[PDB]
Amino acid sequence: ATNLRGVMAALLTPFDQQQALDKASLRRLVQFNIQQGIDGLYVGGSTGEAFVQSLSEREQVLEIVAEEAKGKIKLIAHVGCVSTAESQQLAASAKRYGFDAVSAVTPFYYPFSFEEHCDHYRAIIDSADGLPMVVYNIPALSGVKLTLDQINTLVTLPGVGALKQTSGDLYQMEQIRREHPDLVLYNGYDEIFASGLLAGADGGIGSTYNIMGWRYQGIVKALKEGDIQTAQKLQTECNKVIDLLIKTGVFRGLKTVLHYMDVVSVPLCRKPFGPVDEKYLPELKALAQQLMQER
Amino acid sequence: ATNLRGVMAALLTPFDQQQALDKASLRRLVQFNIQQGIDGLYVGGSTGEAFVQSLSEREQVLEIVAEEAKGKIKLIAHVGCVSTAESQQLAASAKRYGFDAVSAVTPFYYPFSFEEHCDHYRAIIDSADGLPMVVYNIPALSGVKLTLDQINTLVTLPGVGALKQTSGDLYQMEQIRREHPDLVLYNGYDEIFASGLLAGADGGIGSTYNIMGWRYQGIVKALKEGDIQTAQKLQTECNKVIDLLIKTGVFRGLKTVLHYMDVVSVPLCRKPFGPVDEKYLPELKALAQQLMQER
Amino acid sequence: ATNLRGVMAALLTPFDQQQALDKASLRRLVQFNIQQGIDGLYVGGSTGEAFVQSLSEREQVLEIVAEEAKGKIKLIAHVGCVSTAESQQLAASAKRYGFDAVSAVTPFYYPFSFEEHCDHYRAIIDSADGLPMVVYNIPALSGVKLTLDQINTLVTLPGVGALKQTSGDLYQMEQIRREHPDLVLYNGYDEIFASGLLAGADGGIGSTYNIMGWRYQGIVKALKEGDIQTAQKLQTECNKVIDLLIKTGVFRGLKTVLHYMDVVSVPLCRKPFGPVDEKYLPELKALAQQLMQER
Amino acid sequence: TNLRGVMAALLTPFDQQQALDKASLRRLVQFNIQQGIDGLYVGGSTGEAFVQSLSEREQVLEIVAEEAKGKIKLIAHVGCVSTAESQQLAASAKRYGFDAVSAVTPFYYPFSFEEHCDHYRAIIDSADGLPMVVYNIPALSGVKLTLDQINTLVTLPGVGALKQTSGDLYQMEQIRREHPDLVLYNGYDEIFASGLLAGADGGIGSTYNIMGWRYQGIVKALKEGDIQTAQKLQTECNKVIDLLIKTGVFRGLKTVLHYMDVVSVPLCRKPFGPVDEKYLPELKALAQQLMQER
Repeated sequence: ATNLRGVMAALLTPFDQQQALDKASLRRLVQFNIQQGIDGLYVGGSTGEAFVQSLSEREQVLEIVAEEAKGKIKLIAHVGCVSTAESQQLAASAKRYGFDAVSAVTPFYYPFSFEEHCDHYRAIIDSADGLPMVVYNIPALSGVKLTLDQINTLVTLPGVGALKQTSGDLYQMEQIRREHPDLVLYNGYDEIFASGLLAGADGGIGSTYNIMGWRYQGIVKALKEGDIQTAQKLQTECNKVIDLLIKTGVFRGLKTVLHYMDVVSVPLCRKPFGPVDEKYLPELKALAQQLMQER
Repeated sequence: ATNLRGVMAALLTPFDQQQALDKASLRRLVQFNIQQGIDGLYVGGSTGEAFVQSLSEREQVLEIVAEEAKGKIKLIAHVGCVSTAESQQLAASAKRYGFDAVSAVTPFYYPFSFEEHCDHYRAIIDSADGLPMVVYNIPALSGVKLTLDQINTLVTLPGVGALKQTSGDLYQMEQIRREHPDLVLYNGYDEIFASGLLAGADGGIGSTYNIMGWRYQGIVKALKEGDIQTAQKLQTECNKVIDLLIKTGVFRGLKTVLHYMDVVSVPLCRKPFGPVDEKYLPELKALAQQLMQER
Repeated sequence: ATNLRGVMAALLTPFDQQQALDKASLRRLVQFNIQQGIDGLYVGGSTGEAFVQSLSEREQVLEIVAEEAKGKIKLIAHVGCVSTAESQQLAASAKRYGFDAVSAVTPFYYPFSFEEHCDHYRAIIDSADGLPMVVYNIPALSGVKLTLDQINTLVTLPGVGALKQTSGDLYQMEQIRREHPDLVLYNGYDEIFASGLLAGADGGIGSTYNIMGWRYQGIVKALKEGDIQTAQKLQTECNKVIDLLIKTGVFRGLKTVLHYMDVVSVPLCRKPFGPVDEKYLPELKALAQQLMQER
Repeated sequence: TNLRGVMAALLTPFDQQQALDKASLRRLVQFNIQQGIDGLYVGGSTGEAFVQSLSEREQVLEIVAEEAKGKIKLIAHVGCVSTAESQQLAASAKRYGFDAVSAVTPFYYPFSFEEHCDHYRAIIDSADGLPMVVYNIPALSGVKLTLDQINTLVTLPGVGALKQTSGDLYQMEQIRREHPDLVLYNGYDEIFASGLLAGADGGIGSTYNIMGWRYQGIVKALKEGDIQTAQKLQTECNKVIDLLIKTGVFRGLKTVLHYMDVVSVPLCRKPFGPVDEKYLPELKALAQQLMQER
């Protein structure tokens, strides 16, 4: 659990024209993130298109990322599946590969009781064989709505070392910080990062950090130095980008920017995601050029 | 020979004590359904625990069910995955095994545009090579809320032969029947089956048909003969059972009933589903005895 | 008719060009409903535009409708307001005017505990001085989402004699009938009337009954006689009308049809409701003619 | 001269028979002024307006103006579901000398967005020059507006501000980015510091009645770049809000105000019930702590 606090990018999974893993672009993207100063990578989560990959495909990505980055930056393996046994297989693999921590989204589609969710985390923690667990709360995508008391119980389970909080409820963010002063608490919605840190988060995990992670590190520094205006300006600039990416489709817009930066060979997401509408390419090319000039 | 209208059980997947497929119990369950007069089986859907199975495990179940039932009753293979490519693999297997139709839940977890959903169905229909597609609308589990205009577009795509409507909105059920007089329209919530037929459904697919399918066939017969009192009485009896299964957990309560009926050897669902609370066993054993006396 | 069961129109409130009550048109509408063979009127509910009327305006309508219909058909006074004291004033007026029952929507806007809801009903029942209470459950408009156990507690409060169930959940409709075999249970969504009766409602209250109440009485008779086909055909015709009224705006579309039927002098609703888009007048006039010819 | 600032959403004190307690209303207005509040928002949810008649709401507007006009800013929430009723209140607010009017999106019945716009235009007409504060509170009204709809509302002729009772701080930043000079009040007290950081330039809140100075302290701390002080103050506000949500907010606030010798009888109007007596020790202890701090 060596310090898990920080700004960590939710890594994308590059694919080739036939939708297979593009290993060389994966390695390039890991190195690009390290080069840009990110504190760590969250691998195999929503942003990595894990839910449109098989288990073996997810392991393959975890293995390659560890080869490229173990020892250089922190690595968190998102091993969550609806199935507990599948999540356990991935957690055992993350341990074999040398990750620093594992994480799992609350299992979705079928409704499960809170006790069932707790037992699922406990089983995954057991298979992780010592790697701390990062509980992942993302009600918008999972459809699982936890109460504060439920979140408190999950984060206090033996073996849990952090919470990735993908919720826009900043009253709840403050309540979680108040109940757990030492908890590693990652803000999950990039578009509210500055407000999330002010409410109590102490870092973040996000998809847009792959192209402008230094802006989020800039907001952490600005808030630490009491430079409110610089923090607001950086968040505003991040939000102009996020508005565009929500229009284009976020993962595919990010991959398109990284393709214009010569990091990702083919900017496609796996079906059923479609391609980026060509009407957005002028904006995406201009953003890539701007970000390359900036840093 | 090609009629998909009717009362079709959503098949459960029996597991052994190690959570692996119990083939002998799967075969016994297929035969049990055929013996109760079911019109067909919907295989590999929610009820079959498809979302906690691998693709190979799903194909294994499809293959075994076709060995046991092809030619005896209608067989619909639910081949839907979040991934379009995985769904295409299962659609081609369903055609090789001789299923009568395929079906796919709207892809979930990630938000997809309506056009993305339409292209996902078109791709699966291409891979089903002749087997009609049953569009599957289940907003409560998938999180995908389609408008009536969107449902109308989906059910008119070339190659779509039916709609499994797991919605309790019976105004929408009537509107779909009025716009598509010839559409095979399956009521998906067993607890409103009689009302759903009255609103316009011409059959149903449901999990509880595994243990009392003859009651739903009885409701169809009663409404056809104008016997409202018998239809209401049968629906009331089904709802007394559904109330219990919602308290126990539906799939595991059904597997438990089937275990007492000597069909399923071990009644467990896959983790994260937990076991049935022992406090409910008296009622489940009594229900198994009552249903056996009725059949 | 020594009970409250039946088909009761939710009465509209006609206004003149200045948006003040049009007494002559209100009397014509009450008589028009009686001529259709309606069993009663539900007055001062959503459909009478009560929530854009003052307490004295609501009282005025109650007084006039009792003058016109007391002793001819059943009269239920919806007296509900957010305030308990205001609801009590209208309940006392309804008793003085000779209504057969009072009714109150669950108080809305502010969240109230279930105990507070129960106390609100008890206080209104005290002021109603013997008139039975019709609990009114309409989650879509009120924002109040009651559980089945809470509905069961409300309908068994002392002095409660019926439930107006404006919910499209027909599983809950059947559960309420199963728990309360003798309860007067009105189906609230006109577009699912036939299915609501099949699920357990024993009558209905609806806005569209003002222009075609004989159709809903026809559905009750058809189901009683086991003529499923006629019930379905009548429900389909009602739903073709409801589809139109939802496009035009329901209260104003209904008022416009009644204007073409020579009942309502000026078909306006009160701001913020706007007027009917002129493009819909031909369809509304054609409908009035169709209904007048059908009678 | 502007409407930016920290404004308390005023409570309406009642006597034991649920009628307006005028003397307690006047004491509460002066108590807010003494706390350094910038203005009062009168006749909104917090004032129990939706369980008051039009005449009762006018009466409160009149008394508050008598007590505070010319001392602090006054915003009259005149919204009703009915447009004509809202117009009557707007005309009264102008007669009494309020600085602005405000109206919640009409609720209960679903209205089209054009109908909402026409409702605000009619109220603005009757307000006869007073600026309109659009009030977006989806959790209570049930009206869910898109960002484009909010942009259209805040740019209607005569609109001068938006009370944003939404915890979506991405939308808060988007509104600030689209309208740099808009008066934008944070509506959820428990996220005030984060709301100002996202773009709000003030706030309107029910809890300001008992600790308004803490919210002014957060505004000052952020302006001076003292993040830790802002966070510590928000944390203290949230420990209080956690309690008030357990006790019931309006009645808990009135009970604290009663222990502060401001409100004679702390009841809310039915259907609100009384404060569970198990919570009185905590409420009295809070009143004592606030008076000592203050």
